Amino acid sequence: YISSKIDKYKELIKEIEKDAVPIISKEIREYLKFIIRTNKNIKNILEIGTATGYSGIIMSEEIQGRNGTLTTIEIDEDRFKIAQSNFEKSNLKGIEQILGDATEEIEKLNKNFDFIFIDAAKGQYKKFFEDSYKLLNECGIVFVDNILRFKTIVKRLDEFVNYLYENFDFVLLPISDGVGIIHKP
Amino acid sequence: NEYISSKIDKYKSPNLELIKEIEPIISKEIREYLKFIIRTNKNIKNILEIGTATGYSGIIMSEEIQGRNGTLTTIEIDEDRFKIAQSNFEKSNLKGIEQILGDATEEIEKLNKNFDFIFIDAAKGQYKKFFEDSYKLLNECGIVFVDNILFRGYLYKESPKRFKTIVKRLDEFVNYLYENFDFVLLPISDGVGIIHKP
Repeated sequence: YISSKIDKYKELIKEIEKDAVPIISKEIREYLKFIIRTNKNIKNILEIGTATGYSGIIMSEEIQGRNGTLTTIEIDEDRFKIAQSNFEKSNLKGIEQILGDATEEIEKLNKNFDFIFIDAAKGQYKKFFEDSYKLLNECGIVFVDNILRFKTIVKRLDEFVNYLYENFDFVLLPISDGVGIIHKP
Repeated sequence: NEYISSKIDKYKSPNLELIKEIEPIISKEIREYLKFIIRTNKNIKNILEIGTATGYSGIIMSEEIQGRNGTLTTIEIDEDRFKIAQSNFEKSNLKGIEQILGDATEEIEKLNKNFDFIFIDAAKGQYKKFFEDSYKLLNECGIVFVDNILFRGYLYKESPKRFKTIVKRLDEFVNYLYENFDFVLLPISDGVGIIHKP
């Protein structure tokens, strides 16, 4: 029902889709855009795992007005070059791409952010959360996607949800495959 | 999801105890989300609530604004629901609570007050009148929360023509917010519409 509405109401974006690699939901994308558009205080964004740059682009589009900057790190060199040629095509301003290891790069970033996108389906989410949460201004948001071999990935994911609830201002949302929002007081 | 609900039990049990004692009311998923939005926006100071009922949602949201000396205006049309709500607010000791007894189709436009946050239940009323009259009292950057926006729990057999009338209005209201407002649709519980005002 909701995707019918988003397609109904909510172009290079359309074609990064078809070539894709997994990308964010229509539902996540639209909520992402909402959160960022409606808090003019989100000026500086960190994204862990550029992938194809689809998520980086739809986040950066929203912050163009307030001259926001998007800092995004990606390990894979192929996905980097692809994301980099999409960022160029989008003509968006303020995008800082890094090709490296986020596990080492986050702490060596020596600046702060208002908003952090971590994808839990993808790599070392807790190490990124713990590293990057220190880099988050007051009143800042970490958005954690896909938060809700298999049986051991599900154990660690359940342990991460409990760990946030025990230590952070945290909501669990049943959007798409799970959205975990943490707010920093 | 029972999973989320199960996590709310372990970690987000209410600080007020009267709340657990009052627990049709909002989902526990809806309660924590509501609670979360209000807490993380220090600019949410005055709340408009259209549909007091037993006063459970009112306590829920008002508990998040005691720190700010925030207020809560809340309208209810049914005398009996009103008196229950008024008993519960008293037991709550929460400050800032203003109850209005009357019809929100008339009462909303009469308020000389401004609001940062409006709660409206699309499952119960003239929700579009409520939305258009109340949105005018909404400060810039304010939020309208429309609960039960994806609701489809209505007696179908008793009158299918009435069921299809109700749902068609809802659907045309979703379309209306999309075409005209900063709107987001969220599949939480029975459906949540959030409208931001610039």
